[PDB]
Amino acid sequence: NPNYCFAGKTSSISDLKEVPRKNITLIRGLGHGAFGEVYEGQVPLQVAVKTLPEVCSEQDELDFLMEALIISKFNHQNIVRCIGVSLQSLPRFILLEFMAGGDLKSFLRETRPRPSQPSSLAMLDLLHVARDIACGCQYLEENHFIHRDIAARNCLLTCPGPGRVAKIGDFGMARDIYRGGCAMLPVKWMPPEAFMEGIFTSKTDTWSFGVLLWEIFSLGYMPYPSKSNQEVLEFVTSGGRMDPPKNCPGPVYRIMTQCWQHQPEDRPNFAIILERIEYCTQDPDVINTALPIE
Ligand SMILES: C[C@@H](Oc1cc(-c2cnn(C3CCNCC3)c2)cnc1N)c1c(Cl)ccc(F)c1Cl
Repeated sequence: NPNYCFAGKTSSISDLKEVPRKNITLIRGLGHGAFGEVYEGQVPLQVAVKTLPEVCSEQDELDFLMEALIISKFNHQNIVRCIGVSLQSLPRFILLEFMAGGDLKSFLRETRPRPSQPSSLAMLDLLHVARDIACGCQYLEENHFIHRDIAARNCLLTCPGPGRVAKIGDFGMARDIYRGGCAMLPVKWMPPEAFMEGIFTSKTDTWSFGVLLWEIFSLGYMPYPSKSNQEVLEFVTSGGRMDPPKNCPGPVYRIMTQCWQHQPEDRPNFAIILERIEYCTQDPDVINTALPIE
């Protein structure tokens, strides 16, 4: 059985909190991802249940185990908690903190201000989401963990409404690399040295965070509109960068462009990103900027 090391500690399958299967009830499907389903469940403690298909390979089993180990070892408010696992019954379960707001990409697209919902979201709401995820990324950075796939689709919200907290929720790329296909690489979130040399550092996540920022302030658009993966690879390698999202304040766009510096040594670490986001939240001209109404 595989081991996992995070910070200054090694953990094993035996360290996962096994929840008796009898104590777990499935309530509803949540839109089941790639390999395996996700359910809202109860243990009463409300959870999201990630399932492993009973029809899977040996490597699928180990991948599922590793994902459980990875998430169970984090301790930060902006990373989704693992309640426990049910690995001794089939299908195997990982039990996560239930984030009623769903994933960030879907939330942004569904919560875009509209003539019907005129003030569904404001600039400060967006800055608070960015700050939350940046605080999660800083925790990973200071613990030497490279996420490799920072993107809106991999972030979750505790709730739809005003008190929402954003958290990093998926660690599948990090799990794969820990031990594939070109077409499955998130190239639109990757810096030049990552997709060219396969070099990953904390500054990898900085670049990806810049792309997340664009997703957030565009309110859920796909990065590099109209461009394919190869077109983006060539665009970005040649120095090309995205334009500001519609109505994006200059101070916010400036953070994106600093995250997208060609040389990793020229990009900010997450402490600096957090400082700059906090300064944007203080600037009335930023937070008084109206978001576009679809
Ligand atoms: C594995 C799965 O986990 C969760 C999904 C959800 C979720 C998905 N959809 N919804 C809807 C529930 C009804 N209201 C709208 C959101 C909630 C909540 N908490 C989770 N821990 C998940 C998904 Cl499905 C997508 C992105 C992620 F980063 C993660 Cl980590």
